Amino acid sequence: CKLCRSPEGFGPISFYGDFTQCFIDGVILNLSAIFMITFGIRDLVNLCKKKHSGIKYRRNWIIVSRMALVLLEIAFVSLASLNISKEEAENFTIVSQYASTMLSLFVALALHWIEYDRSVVANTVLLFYWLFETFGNFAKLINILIRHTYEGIWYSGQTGFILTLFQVITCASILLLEALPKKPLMPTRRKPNPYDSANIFSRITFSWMSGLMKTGYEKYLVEADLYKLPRNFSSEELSQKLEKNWENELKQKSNPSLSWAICRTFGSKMLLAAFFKAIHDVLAFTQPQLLRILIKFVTDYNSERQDPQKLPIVRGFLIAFAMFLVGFTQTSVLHQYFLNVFNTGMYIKSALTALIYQKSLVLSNEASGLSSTGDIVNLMSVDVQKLQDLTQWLNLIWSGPFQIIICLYSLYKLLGNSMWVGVIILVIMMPLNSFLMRIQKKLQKSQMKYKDERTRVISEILNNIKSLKLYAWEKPYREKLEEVRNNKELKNLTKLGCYMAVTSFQFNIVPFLVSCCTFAVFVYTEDRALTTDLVFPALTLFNLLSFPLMIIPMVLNSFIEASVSIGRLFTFFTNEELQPDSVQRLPKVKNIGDVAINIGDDATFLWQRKPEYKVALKNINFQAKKGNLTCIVGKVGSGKTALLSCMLGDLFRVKGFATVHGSVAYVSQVPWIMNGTVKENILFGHRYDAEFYEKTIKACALTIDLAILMDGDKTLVGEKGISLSGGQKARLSLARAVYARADTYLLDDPLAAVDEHVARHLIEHVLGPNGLLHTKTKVLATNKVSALSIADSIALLDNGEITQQGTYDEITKDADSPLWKLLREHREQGKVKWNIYLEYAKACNPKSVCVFILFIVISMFLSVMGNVWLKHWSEVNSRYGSNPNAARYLAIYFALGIGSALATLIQTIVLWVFCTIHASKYLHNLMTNSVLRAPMTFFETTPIGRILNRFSNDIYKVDALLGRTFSQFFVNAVKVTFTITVICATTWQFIFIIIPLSVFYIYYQQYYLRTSRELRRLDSITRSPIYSHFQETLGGLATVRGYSQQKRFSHINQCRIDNNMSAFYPSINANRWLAYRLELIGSIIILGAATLSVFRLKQGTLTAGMVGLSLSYALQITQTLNWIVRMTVEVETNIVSVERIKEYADLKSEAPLIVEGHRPPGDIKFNNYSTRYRPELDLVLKHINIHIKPNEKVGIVGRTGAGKSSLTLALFRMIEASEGNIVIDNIAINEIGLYDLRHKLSIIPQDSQVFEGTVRENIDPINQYTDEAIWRALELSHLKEHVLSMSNDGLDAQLTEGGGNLSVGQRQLLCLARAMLVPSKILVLDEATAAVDVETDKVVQETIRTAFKDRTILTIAHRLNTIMDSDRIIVLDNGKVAEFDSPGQLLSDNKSLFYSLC
Repeated sequence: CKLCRSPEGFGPISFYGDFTQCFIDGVILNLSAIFMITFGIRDLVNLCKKKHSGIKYRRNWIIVSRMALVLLEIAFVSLASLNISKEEAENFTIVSQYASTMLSLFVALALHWIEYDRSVVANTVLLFYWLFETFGNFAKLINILIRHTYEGIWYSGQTGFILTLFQVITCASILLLEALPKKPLMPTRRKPNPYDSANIFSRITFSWMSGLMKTGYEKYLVEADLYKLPRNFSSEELSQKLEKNWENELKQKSNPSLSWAICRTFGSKMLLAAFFKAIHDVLAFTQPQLLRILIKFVTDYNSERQDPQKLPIVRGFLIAFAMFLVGFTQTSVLHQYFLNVFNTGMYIKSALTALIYQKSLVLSNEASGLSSTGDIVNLMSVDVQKLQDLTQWLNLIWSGPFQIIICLYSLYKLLGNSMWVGVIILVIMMPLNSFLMRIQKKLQKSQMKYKDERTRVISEILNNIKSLKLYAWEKPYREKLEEVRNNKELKNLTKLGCYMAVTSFQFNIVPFLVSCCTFAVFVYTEDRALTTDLVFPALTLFNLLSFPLMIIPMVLNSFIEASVSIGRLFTFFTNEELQPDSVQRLPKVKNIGDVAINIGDDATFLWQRKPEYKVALKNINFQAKKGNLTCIVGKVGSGKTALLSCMLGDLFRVKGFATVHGSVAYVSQVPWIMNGTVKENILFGHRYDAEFYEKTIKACALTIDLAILMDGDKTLVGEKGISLSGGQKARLSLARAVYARADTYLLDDPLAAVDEHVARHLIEHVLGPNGLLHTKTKVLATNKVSALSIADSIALLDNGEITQQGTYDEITKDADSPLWKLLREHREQGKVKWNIYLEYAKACNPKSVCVFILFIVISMFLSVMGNVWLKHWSEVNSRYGSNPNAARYLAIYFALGIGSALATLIQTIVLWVFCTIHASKYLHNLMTNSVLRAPMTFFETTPIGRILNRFSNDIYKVDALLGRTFSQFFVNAVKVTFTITVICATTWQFIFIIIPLSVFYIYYQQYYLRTSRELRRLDSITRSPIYSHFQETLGGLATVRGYSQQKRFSHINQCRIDNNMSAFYPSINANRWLAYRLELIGSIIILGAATLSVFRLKQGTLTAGMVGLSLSYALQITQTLNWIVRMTVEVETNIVSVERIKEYADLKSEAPLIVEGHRPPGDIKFNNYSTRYRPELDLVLKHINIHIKPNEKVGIVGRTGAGKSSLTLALFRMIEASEGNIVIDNIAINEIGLYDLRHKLSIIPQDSQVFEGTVRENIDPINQYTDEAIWRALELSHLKEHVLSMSNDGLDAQLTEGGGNLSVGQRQLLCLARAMLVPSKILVLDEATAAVDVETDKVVQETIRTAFKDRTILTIAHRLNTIMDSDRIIVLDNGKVAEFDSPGQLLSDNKSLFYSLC
């Protein structure tokens, strides 16, 4: 039996809404006290036990004030015990309460002192103890006050009431004085994370993000602003933990399993997250039950009040407050669950992204080559990502069914057996919905495929725009591009939009249709009346049920993907190691020459065992002296690289002992270059020491290349090393080696890939005995006699066997065949660019967008009227005892629901067809109309990479994602507008709540809009360097172990991961901070709506339907608010795409293609002509006045830096005249249409180009030249046999794009074919210093005559050999000019500058 004495037993909830006095005293204030006893003593001992004396804080007013309040509340509890004894204190609960509370207060008395001395964070246990004291004592105050105001009598007397009021005041004051104060300590690198100092309420409410959010709002963020990771997130510690557990799995268990390794390491946090998810589920499904209880209460009370122990109107207020407490606790526990799952996600990425790299540095060479570099890079750019994203969804494998089981139970409970119709409809939809997910994916991948197609077309067009513009091929390739786009890509996009509208229709109908069918079957099978307390809680429960059944299949999909990824990682970590004993290693030897620096005792070295045991380097005796050069010789691929690798350890020793002394340096067969500064590729982590740095760089004979380089050694080796070339690279690698001053040098053809002059330079400064490195051993593999002359010892190997070994004299005496032969924006946060939104609304038809919004409004209006009709129907069914006109009411409800569904279908169709696709088409046509139409200055100044990004990455987003982002934003904005409208209509004085909440909501969504955008950008920036670093390390994996620098490289990877987590942890915690603020705003809206509804009830003018409807709507604000804020962040992140498109679309352009001065279908004369290659540059041509007659085969010469190259651009107006002009046979170019000029003239480019597809379009794409003429041109250039052999199609033969499918001279002949094919009255020629084969070169030099016997020829050429045949010569001098007859006449006058070379 209950061991208490009170009319209101332990029953937690009294007849009135609030807790029974026995529950408050017996359970709440007793458990708080017992919690405080246990955990408070635990913390007391812990703080005393953890450290004998910690860095103390100033005992400022704070500590003394909270101390005083503890004493005050102790006084009040003592006074309560004194006061209540007489008033039947035999009721055990009161005495238990005061005993426990007195003991608890003493323990807190102590613990505040101890925490203030010993702990930085305001202790968790005191914050929660005082939260429960304030809560319990507030419950007691409310209980007393309710009993007073209802039953007329104070159950603890006037004194007990006021004393409890003081207890509540003291508890609240002490709780705030605990949580709020910052704590005085009375005592560059990024400041410590606030998550370490945040007390438990700050951890719950993520208010420790408020400082970062303020900074992100006030200014742009950079890695100087992001706080360091909190303690335990360092990739090194995470990787060590996971690696210890993984090693335990590998060695202590017979069947190791990486999945259990990860569980053993990071399972505790996921289990806690699962607990919080369970509590969240329970709360999410109690809240609809409180809605049902509130509606049932309202109808009971209203019926009684119209027309003993009548219900109290305080139960309505307590139920509204219960709704608020459930909302608040739900959001707190939910975001703790999210915090823990994402912390485990970042752990698993950091722990694995580092452990993969540490494994990579240990992989055997065989295995590393077996795996593709791209594969292994994916192994942590995708596979580890899957594991990270698996954690987010891991807990739904049980919270999925768990959130379904209790939802089905609740629906059965309240709505009866008919529920099964709704469950059946959702289940039936699940296959269909998943099938549409597959179809959406298929169409989206097709869209990405066509995006890649268009990206390739744009890539060629932009890359060789110079030529394309030069021939005037702008319009034909524009037509090609727009054909591809319009037909293949946008038709696919309309298909995607149609099925997107279908999926939106399903998404909107199914939650409606479930409820409609369930109410139908309920009405037509159940004898009960469909009361308004059954309709609305059922509707909320179906809305909740939507999500688990929506998500579970996607969870299983992510689960199978994660399982495959764990499989890949497991096969990786088990991948074969290099054996650490392949070569034993010893320190350096102090002496010189005498000692063997490295040894091989008849040892054998297999490349691998298990993939293939058969191949090995044979049993070799080998030696190398200290302070000498030992050289290795032999044919290519015979084992030189293997021998060197052996002392590098990449080969697998099986027999004989091998040893090497001291630190080593390695130069690979191909010199590895790591992206970064050239100075960095020299230093390679070794400290900068000038007097040796410049000596070394000189010795490596590339100071000339530093002089050529724009920024010298400070120049950045381009992404993936594209900036340098092999000649520089070999020298640079050897420079790294020498600068290391390694105790040994293993050199695999360090000097073979460069000219003999450079080789001799390196020999005489580095390798020769006089060289700066004489005291350091060299084991140099090569065959060049110059190098061999330095060798103190040599060995020749064939097929993995050293044929002979000895010094140079012995090699000489051997008389062997080879032996004899050998011997962006400022960081002030400027407001959003509304003008770009207007531009987009103009790209979408500005009336189509309004039709879109109109149909969104109709959809949501018809959903609201669906619920209002449901309210009317339920009020009728409650007025009557049974369902009076099921057919009528249900049919109208179905009509309204299908009205909403059709409104949404029209919404999405109008969006995708009229609005978004129209804008995409318009913007792309505008952008291509501008870019291709832009002058050559644009392309010279701007990176082709970025210009191509605008077309591939950027306009794709405006195509596909911006439209849906706007649609989600407006759907949810209208949804919330109508939800607020419904709640206000139910309680007009809700406006005074929504306005303050609206201000707070704008405040938070704005802070988040700026800071989450910045942190997402900054995470994106910091992400890639991890993968790029990994791929370069894979490429250079040999050298890294070479120098024995795996330590530094591993540490660089760790600090490449920690940077990412510094960028990420704030991002996801930003999501948490926003979501907490918005879910608490939602909880306050629930409280406002429910309490104002109860007030209207007390006024007696509330009907249960109104409260049911208003709250059934207010419950889903909690999610629609957060979803609006996510969509507004996303739309700001995308609309910058339209900004980037517009910035190109309006580019200033060259003169019009066409103008009245047409060429009706020839000789030329310059007239004081001048121009500059760049508008800010000085004139490259000045006062040019040359006259050329119609047939003269003119050539031109000039200084290397002269405008000789720039002339051709100047003639075709690619660079516009500064003053003067060029006149043609009868007309001046400055008023000729550019297309007319450009194509009536003819040209062969400075360098040729290749387009994808057939040669027909590379000779005549516009097809204005007849097939017979094309065939004749192929004859004249005799490419004909070549194209016919390439494919039977001959002149229409297919051609591969971008590859080395053709040697230069044949491309030049194809260009000449274009030239002779076009009927032209001028023909300009060009040629540039390049690796042209002399054969095809002379073929060109003779066929150029055959092209036009009579046409004027402006032969630009760097090859005077090409120029000498010219009949007239122009000499250009940095804008100055001289003109002459043929070169013989020119040189007959003076010893010309060029004649000096000739």
